[PDB]
Amino acid sequence: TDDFRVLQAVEQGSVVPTPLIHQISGSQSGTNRAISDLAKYNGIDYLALKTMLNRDYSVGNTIGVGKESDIYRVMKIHRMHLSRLAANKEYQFMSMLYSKGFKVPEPFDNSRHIVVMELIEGYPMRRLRKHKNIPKLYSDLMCFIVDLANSGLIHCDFNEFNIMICGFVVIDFPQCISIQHQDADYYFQRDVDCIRRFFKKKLKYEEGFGDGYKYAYPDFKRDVKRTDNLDELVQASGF
RNA sequence: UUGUAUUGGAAUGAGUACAAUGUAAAUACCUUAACGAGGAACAAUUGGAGGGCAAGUCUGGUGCCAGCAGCCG
RNA sequence: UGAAAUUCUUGGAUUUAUUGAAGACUAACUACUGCGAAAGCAUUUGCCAAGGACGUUUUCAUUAAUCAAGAACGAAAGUUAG
RNA sequence: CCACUCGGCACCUUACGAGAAAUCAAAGUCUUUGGGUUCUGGGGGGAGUAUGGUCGCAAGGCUGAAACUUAAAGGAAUUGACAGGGCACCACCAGGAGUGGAGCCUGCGGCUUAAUUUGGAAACUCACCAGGUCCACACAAUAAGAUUGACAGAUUGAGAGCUCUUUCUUGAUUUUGUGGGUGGUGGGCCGGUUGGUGGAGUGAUUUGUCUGCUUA
RNA sequence: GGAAGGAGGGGUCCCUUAGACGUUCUGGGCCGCACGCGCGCUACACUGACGGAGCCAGCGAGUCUAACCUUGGCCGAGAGGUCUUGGUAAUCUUGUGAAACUCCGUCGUGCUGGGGAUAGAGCAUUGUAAUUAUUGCUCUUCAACGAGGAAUUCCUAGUAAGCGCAAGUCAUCAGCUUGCGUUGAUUACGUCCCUGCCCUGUAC
RNA sequence: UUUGGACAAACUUGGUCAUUUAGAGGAACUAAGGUUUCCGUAGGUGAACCUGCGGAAGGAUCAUUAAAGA
Repeated sequence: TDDFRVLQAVEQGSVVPTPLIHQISGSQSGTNRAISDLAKYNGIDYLALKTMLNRDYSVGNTIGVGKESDIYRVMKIHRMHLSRLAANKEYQFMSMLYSKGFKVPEPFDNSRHIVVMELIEGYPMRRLRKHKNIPKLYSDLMCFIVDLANSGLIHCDFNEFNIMICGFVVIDFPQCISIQHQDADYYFQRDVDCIRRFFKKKLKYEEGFGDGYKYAYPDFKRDVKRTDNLDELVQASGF
């Protein structure tokens, strides 16, 4: 792949004149083997896959498609330059959280705006109706929010569209913000209120929280103690 | 009176040769009896046809390779 | 200083006043002005010797031009001794 | 202060002239080529390097190559690619109705399958799948009977006087082998923009097409 | 001031030929579905559902070539059937007596009398043929859904949105496309913040 | 055969310079980011990029200034 890898590595030397293909790249055979493979937005995609193909053993199958990224043991690919930046932020952000006790999918690798992660077994929370032990489950979703607030971060949309099924795992973190943000409490109470609505409406439910614990549910000025300042490792928002 | 293709008589030395001439003796030249043209097989080559620099938008092959190219290519 | 730190200071820093010492430099006036072979030369007064231009009804009478060899001077930095 | 004159540092005007041009009182009086005299260059690198000499306390100065390598390196002057200001509900602002969440209809991708054709489908449409019938020219043999048409009935998963039981009708319109294929065969016609004459320049360029004030 | 200080018209010489880039019949598929993306229809109820009564449009299209659009009488719970009739159409169907809507009652906030998917039994209509089921009617069955995250579409006046009708295709078959009318708001009358387009130093 | 003399080929042993060749043995040795731009001199960094003193443009000039009859 060295005839292709160098063909990409020379691309940083900057349009592109025809002579760049003759003297910018490195000869007999080399000036022909590029065509022998080359004969069989897009190129920075269709060929740029080659890095993983070498460094990474099944091509798998299609699974999902989205407005800004596409999804195919699971691989994630972003959508000419900035796409490589976004992928790097995501990879290190996830990696960081997983090194703590947080229940998020394990990252395995990242290259050239491509990321690879563990594939979750479960099913989406939004269609759960019959879990055998809802009282403990309520408690443990509440405690999860407290942990993040301790470490310094607030999820923006911690709700049933991004939890999968303590057996739950959290599958994405769009537009997270730091605990220092001026609106931190306003978003915090939304997450608590959103999770209360679900357990009341569908499950009828209404040290820990809820029944059997001496405090009903968390509150922003309680149990938040600036433990770890992970919001400085990734400058999420609000310095 | 000028071109393009079926047909007919004429002319001649390359070569061979009696002789004489030539020469110290010879060979050859000059002269000459006999012989010696119809794919007149008694068959002209050496370099070129992008430009410099006279002369091909012809037809088949090949794969930046084999090669061409004083220089630009 | 863009921001700041090292530093100096209640035995008084920075700032104010009256005096003194040392070494260097010569503002404004100063310009489409001057002098010198070039490098270069700017406070006052004195001494020493030189120079161009101008004026000339003075003197000599070709004594001249350019120049290998050879010779004097030559910013700043640099070398040796006080 | 006014007029004149010699010498000097400069300036403005002028071009018989000069030059590749920028420009030039000399960079003029040069193919119409000769006033006197000193020094230096001969495409770009290697290289102000190596070596010898000479000067200096030293740092260094002066003099000064070749092997080899390369098609350009260089001068002057023209034209001109890839911040502002304007516009729009396929942009926003103020808002309305929403879509995205549920059930179902429908289009595309993927999966599956013998096929799920290709990119207002029950037959036909139809292009897809399984299984059945039926159908040139040029040489050698053949015929007055080469061949053509037709009642009633019949054969398969899918059938008919182009097959078959029975047997009439008709006449050279043609039949069986063997030799290259030629073609109702594949790969002729449509759907904001410039010059003339004049001016400048050796040219490529330039003016016209503008300093200022208006409009989509 | 004033009806109005407008809206629209790049494409079409070579090779190969016996049943050869064929003819035709029966049956199947195009409708299969763990899933991904997108345009839609119906709802989550009281500004409502159900029952009775009131009662109003505009743009189309229709047979002799034969059988199109159908009034009126009779039968049937209904879908539907049957005997006649007008129109080659500003003339007849047709005042297309459309729906939302208005008035008087029942229901009482309970996945309820909201919502009607999935499914069983039976009766009809088109067609040569309805099985994997065109469509219609009757009784029974009674699912999700308690106003919807990140994202994202259209829109400045008889306009958005609500409601229905006609035509197209068409033996039958619409939740589709185009047009028409009925009821009829809120919020700007601006800007370059976001998205996007356009115009006016240097040999690069 | 022999004395002396002039002419004078050439020989031997040391020194020195140059060259040919066998030939060690080794070193080899080679191949396969700046942002004004510069000159001389001295110092510094692995490294263009840094610092002291003197010099050049081969670097893009807006605006304003005196006026005469006893």
